[PDB]
Formats: sequence, structure tokens, C-alpha cells
Amino acid sequence: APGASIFRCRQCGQTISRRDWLLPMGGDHEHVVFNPAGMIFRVWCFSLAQGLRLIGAPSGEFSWFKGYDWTIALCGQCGSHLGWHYEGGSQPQTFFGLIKDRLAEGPA
Ligand SMILES: O=C1CC[C@H](N2C(=O)c3ccccc3C2=O)C(=O)N1
Ligand SMILES: [Zn+2]
Repeated sequence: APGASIFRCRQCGQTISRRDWLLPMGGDHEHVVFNPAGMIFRVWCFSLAQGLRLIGAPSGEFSWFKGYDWTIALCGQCGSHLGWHYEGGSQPQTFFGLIKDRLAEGPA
């Protein structure tokens, strides 16, 4: 009965990811970043996620992760901005960067 195994959308409960899918990009699954508007995000990298809607076409503008282009990732149920999908890079080609405090962790 593990209580710390799946991540859901904090706003609505949509299933998003799993602790097992955390990905240590450059040696750490956690990355702290800012956007051009100065908003700070504590980003958890995941190899895999579900339940999202990836919006529009990829962009390399202001990418936090060298060699990757991003798309906004919304909660596919409620529209909450949960993070970004990264693509176009190498080892891995793709991953998800999700905002830790916009997820809730709990049992499967
Ligand atoms: O890797 C990324 C993901 C997108 C992120 N980003 C934002 O969070 C944002 C908000 C408003 C205008 C432009 C941006 C932007 O590039 C950013 O700064 N880097
Ligand atoms: Zn949601």
C-alpha cells in the first residue's frame, strides 16, 4: 500500500505521472528555473506522463534544457498549466518537465 506512487493534477485529480518515472536530467530530477516574466518554477523531470494536452508547435525560445524545444503541457481534464513537453533533443529525445507544486502525490 505505497502512498507516494502516483502524481495527479492538484486542481482536479487527473492521473499525470508516477514517482517511478522521475528522470535525473543532468544528474537531478529537480530543476529550478525562471521564465522571462520572472516566475520561478520548481520542475520535476519525468520520462513519461499522461493525461496532459500538449499545446501548439514546439519552440526553442528561452528553453531551459539545451537542445530541446518545448510545448506547453496543460492538464487535459481541467486546463491547469502543469508544465512542458520537451522534444527534438538527444538521450533522451523527449521528456516532460512538470511543476512539482501543481501535482498531488498519493497511492495508485
Ligand atoms: O523551457 C522553457 C519553457 C517555456 C518557458 N516560458 C514561459 O514560462 C513563458 C511565459 C511567457 C512568455 C514566454 C515564456 C517561456 O518561454 C521558458 O522560459 N522556458
Ligand atoms: Zn487538472
